[PDB]
Amino acid sequence: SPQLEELITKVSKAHQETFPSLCQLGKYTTNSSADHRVQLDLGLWDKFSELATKCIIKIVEFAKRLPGFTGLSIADQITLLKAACLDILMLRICTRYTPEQDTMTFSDGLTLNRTQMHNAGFGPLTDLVFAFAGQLLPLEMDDTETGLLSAICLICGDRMDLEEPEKVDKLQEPLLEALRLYARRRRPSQPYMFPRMLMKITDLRGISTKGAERAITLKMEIPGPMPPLIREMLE
Ligand SMILES: CCCCCCCCCCCCO[C@H]1O[C@H](CO)[C@@H](O[C@H]2O[C@H](CO)[C@@H](O)[C@H](O)[C@H]2O)[C@H](O)[C@H]1O
Ligand SMILES: CC1(C)CCC(C)(C)c2cc(/C(=N/O)c3ccc4cc(C(=O)O)ccc4c3)ccc21
Repeated sequence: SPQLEELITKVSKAHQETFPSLCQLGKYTTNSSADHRVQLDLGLWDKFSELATKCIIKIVEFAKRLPGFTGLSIADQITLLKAACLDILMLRICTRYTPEQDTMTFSDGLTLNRTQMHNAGFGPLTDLVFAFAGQLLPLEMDDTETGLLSAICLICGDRMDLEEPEKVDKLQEPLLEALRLYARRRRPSQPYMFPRMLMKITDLRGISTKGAERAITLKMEIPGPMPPLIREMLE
């Protein structure tokens, strides 16, 4: 119980210090390809891919702040990050959804409308990602819950090629305990919030599967290779 409370605060702070909240960021816009969908706008892809690389690095930084993660083998650390990074990217961008304006906001404040998200690279995946974001809103998750859910997504023992899956399982246990404790304490009249949050992990895995399929077609549309940390994530 004191150790669990410290875990909650450590994970929450790790998330916040690697992921500014929508409220914190000074939004700015772009007028590129803003009113009609096109196969790909290469100026938007260049900016989007740069922001994706930066957030991958931030997710690695987050991961290394999770209690016990750096006690896993370096191979297992890398396997877990490769398996979960796109899931966590998807959760992160969808927490930055502003429904009144139909926009998502990146960590430098760049705020793209739905058509621009399409044109930056999401392409035919755009509306499914926005629908996931829309169905995240009624859970009204806070930053602590987003951070814990992210940690649960990452630290999971089912990933292929783990050396020490039991060790990974044991690290996940307190994160699950922490999320349930926190969520019920914050909103005791809404006891389905914890199971709803865990079911979002399945949704995220589905959308990340679709994102990996989109990466294959996108590669045929861009003038060079994808950035190297994106390629690490996709392998
Ligand atoms: C999921 C696919 C990835 C698989 C795992 C492999 C990725 C490994 C990433 C390690 C990143 C290297 O980290 C090293 O270089 C980064 C880039 O110059 C630095 O990153 C630093 O600057 C970045 C801006 O560029 C900031 O967002 C980081 O917060 C800051 O720490 C690190 O402080 C340094 O520790
Ligand atoms: C593999 C590749 C390149 C191509 C396929 C698609 C388009 C599905 C894709 C999507 C993402 C992505 N999906 O949400 C994402 C991107 C930037 C993000 C930036 C931030 C941020 O600044 O705080 C937060 C979340 C982000 C989340 C990343 C890579 C890719």
